[PDB]
Amino acid sequence: VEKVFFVTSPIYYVNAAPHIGHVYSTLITDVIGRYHRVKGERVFALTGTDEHGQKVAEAAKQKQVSPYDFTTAVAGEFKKCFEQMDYSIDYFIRTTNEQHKAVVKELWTKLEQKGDIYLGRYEGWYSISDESFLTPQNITDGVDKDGNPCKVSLESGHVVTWVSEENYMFRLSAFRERLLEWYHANPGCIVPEFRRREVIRAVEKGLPDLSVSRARATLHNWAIPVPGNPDHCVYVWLDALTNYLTGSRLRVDESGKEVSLVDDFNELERFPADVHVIGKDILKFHAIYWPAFLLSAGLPLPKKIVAHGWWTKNVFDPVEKAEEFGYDALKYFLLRESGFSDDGDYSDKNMIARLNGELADTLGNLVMRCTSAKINVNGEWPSPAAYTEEDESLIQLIKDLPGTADHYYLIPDIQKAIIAVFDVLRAINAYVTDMAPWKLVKTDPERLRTVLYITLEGVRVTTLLLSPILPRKSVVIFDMLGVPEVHRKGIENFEFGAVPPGTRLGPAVEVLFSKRS
Ligand code: MET
Repeated sequence: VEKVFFVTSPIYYVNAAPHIGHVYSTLITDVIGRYHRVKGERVFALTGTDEHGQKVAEAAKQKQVSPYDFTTAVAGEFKKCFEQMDYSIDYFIRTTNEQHKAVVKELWTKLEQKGDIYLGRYEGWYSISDESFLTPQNITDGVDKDGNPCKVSLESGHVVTWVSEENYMFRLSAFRERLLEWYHANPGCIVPEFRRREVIRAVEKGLPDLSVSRARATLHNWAIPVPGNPDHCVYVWLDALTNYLTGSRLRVDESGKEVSLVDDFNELERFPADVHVIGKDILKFHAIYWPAFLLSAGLPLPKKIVAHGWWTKNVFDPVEKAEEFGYDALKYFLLRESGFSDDGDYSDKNMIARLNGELADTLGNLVMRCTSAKINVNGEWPSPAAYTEEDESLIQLIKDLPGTADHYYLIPDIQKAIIAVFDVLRAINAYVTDMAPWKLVKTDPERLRTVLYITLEGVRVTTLLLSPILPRKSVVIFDMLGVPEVHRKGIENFEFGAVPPGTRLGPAVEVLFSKRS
C-alpha cells in the first residue's frame, strides 16, 4: 500500500511557554519525517497546539487576558520556537481552527449514530492539569502550590478534585475485547515493548466508560459545543486526539496555511498515522481511548505509537544551548543520550564529551583526513585498485549499515540507529590508522587510491544515514566531498559505490565541529 508517510507529535497545551519536553517530542517527529524523505517517500509531518479546556482558560485568567488572545500569543511562541529549532514540519495545527471544530463535530455525530455515546454521570476524581479522569486507586495524599493538605495524582503529582456531573459517556467498556485483539494481532503497534505490556495489562483488568463531555460552566465556555446540546462541551481529549484526523484532511499551501478541508481522508492518503510520537504520560489516551474512538467510527487504526521516556506536560533552555553548542550537535546529543528512559546525563560535561569525542574526533576528524590536501592530493574521488581482506571487511560493514540502520529507524529507535552508524565510523577510523594513508602518498600511490576511496565512500554512506539527525552538517559534509545533489537522497544511494571515481571534491576555506574546554 503506497501512501503518504504520516508522522505526528502530540499537540501541546498552551498554558505555558515552549520548553525542552515539547522540543524533544517534536524533534523525534521531525527526525522520523526526515528519514522517510531521505528514503524517497512522500511524508506529512504534523505538530501543533491544544488550546481548549479548563486548564488553558484558568491560565489565561491568571494572566488577566482573554483565552482567545492568550492561546494565539502562546501558539505564536511555539511556532517561533520550532522555526528556530529548524524542523521540517509540514503543518502546525491549532484546535481553535474552524476546520478542526468541524471534524470534531462530524466524529462526535458518527459516534452518537453508532450508539456509542449516551447520557450518564461521572462521579469521581479528575486532574485538571492532566485533563484526566482517575479512579481512587490512582490518587494519594499530598500538597498544592501553597502547601495546604489535598489529594494528588499518583501518575503526575498534580492536584485532583472530585467532580459530580451529568455527562455524555462513550461506551469504552464495549471495546475491551477488540482492543486486546488489536494489540495481540499487531505486536509492534506500541513501542517500547514494556509500555505495550503496561497497556495490555490495564485493558485486561477492565475498562470503565469514559466521559466525553463536560458542563460548559466548568470549562469556562472555552471548548467546542456538543452538536445538538449547547449546555455541554466536548472533552478536551476527544477534541485533542481528533487533530490527527483533521491534519490528515487538510490541503496546505506552500506557506503552511491550510486552504481546504477534504471530505474523505483517503483523498490525501495520510490517515491513519504511521507513527504517533508521544510522551509516556499520555500513553493511555493514544493506546486505549483513540483506537476505541476509531473502532467506533469505523476508521483505520494507527500503525505505531512510540512513547518516549520524557514527560510532555534548574533551567534547560534548548535555544540557548543550541546557540552555545550548535543546533545539529544539540539534536544529536538529545537523540544519542537517551533511549526509552529518564536515566541519562544532560549536563554540560556530558554534552561536551559527546561533542568532542563523537562529533569532532570520530566524525569530524575523518571528514578532514579524507579531504585534506596532504592525503587527497588530486582533490577527487580516486579509482580503487584491488581490495585486501581487511578492505573487504570494512566494505562489508558499510554495505550492511543501511539495512541495519533502516530497521532501527522503523522501530523506531533513533538511539540505536545513531550507535550503529558510529560503530561503522569507529571502524573506518581504525582502518585509516592501520593503513596510515599520510605515509602512502610517497610509498605506495596505488594503495592510497584504494584506502582513500573506501574512506570517502564510508563517510558518504554514514553521513547519508545521519542526515536526518544532523541535517545542516550533512550538507556541509556532502559539499566538502563534492557529492552531487541527486546522490544525497533515495534508497538507490544507500548502496556502496554510488558516487563514481573522478568526482571532484568541493572547495576548501574551516571547522565542522569545534572542540570545547
Ligand atoms: C492529542 S495529543 C494531546 C497532548 C496534551 N495536550 C499534552 O500536552 O499532554
